[PDB]
Amino acid sequence: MKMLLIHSDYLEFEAKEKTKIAEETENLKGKLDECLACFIAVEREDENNPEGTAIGAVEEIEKVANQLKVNNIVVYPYAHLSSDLSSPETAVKVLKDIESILKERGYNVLRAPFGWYKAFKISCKGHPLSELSRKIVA
Amino acid sequence: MKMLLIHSDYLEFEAKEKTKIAEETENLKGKLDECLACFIAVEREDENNPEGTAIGAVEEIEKVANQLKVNNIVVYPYAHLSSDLSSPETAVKVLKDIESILKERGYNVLRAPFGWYKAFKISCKGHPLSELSRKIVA
Ligand SMILES: C[C@@H](O)[C@H](N)C(=O)N[C@H]1[C@@H](O)[C@H](n2cnc3c(N)ncnc32)O[C@@H]1CO
Ligand SMILES: C[C@@H](O)[C@H](N)C(=O)N[C@H]1[C@@H](O)[C@H](n2cnc3c(N)ncnc32)O[C@@H]1CO
Repeated sequence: MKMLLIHSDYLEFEAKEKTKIAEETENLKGKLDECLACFIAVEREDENNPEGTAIGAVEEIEKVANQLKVNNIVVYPYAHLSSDLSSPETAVKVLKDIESILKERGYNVLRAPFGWYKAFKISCKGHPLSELSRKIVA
Repeated sequence: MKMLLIHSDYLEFEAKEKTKIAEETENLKGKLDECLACFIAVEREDENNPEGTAIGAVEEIEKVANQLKVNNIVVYPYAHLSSDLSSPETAVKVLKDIESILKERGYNVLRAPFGWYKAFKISCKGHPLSELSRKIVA
């Protein structure tokens, strides 16, 4: 897995158009103030263990989010972070599990729609730990 | 080289803190509207031909800018896109070259300062061609 964590003043998104692999979603729009925007590409290597990958992901998000003491998390699918991607079915599963585990761990979570073209607005805080990239293993 | 090209309503930035390799500059604050925000990671392979990499990158930016009829370009150093980076000195050279060549080809260019932690704000348009990733080889 590849992840970009952006410590943000806000993140808003608006689904605009479906791709062929668009997911049913219960929020085509969303806004979250002061958050860790986690842009995630679920990778082919992640298919070896999708459940372990979601745990590995939450573990790393916690590591950074505890270091910033942020409780607000956006799970934002972002395929462009990798050139060797997982299947859409597996990616959706991992992203949904990440949201589930984080919610279970008392985090405030917003998940952007998988497989939709989305307008978005983000403001990065710009401190030395405000943009971090992480490679994640199960 | 890895680039992510985002068709944006705006890109704004504010350099906040220096790193070890912060470039010396006056342009520490900036904004461009209706722009192609080009997040660029210069890679180890690019060291073999820095000028050629720059020319290749400009060619791809032009293809997208011409397809979307965009004239405003932001050159944004973004190491996060790649796990196999060139040296810092190589990276700034190539980024500076991309900026100078785009300028000589008639584009309005703003380059975000290299080696500074920066706050930034962006708004992605969200149409199907608004977020494109490209590998550049030279
Ligand atoms: C394009 C860009 O602007 C947009 N933001 C986009 O990335 N769209 C992707 C992801 O939301 C999702 N998707 C498919 N596979 C994956 C994967 N392995 N990991 C994460 N997302 C995936 O499906 C869309 C088309 O590939
Ligand atoms: C901090 C982070 O969130 C910020 N946004 C950042 O990416 N900072 C990078 C670039 O500005 C630049 N830089 C150094 N090497 C490279 C490279 N190979 N390619 C591109 N830029 C580089 O130097 C910084 C640290 O590597």
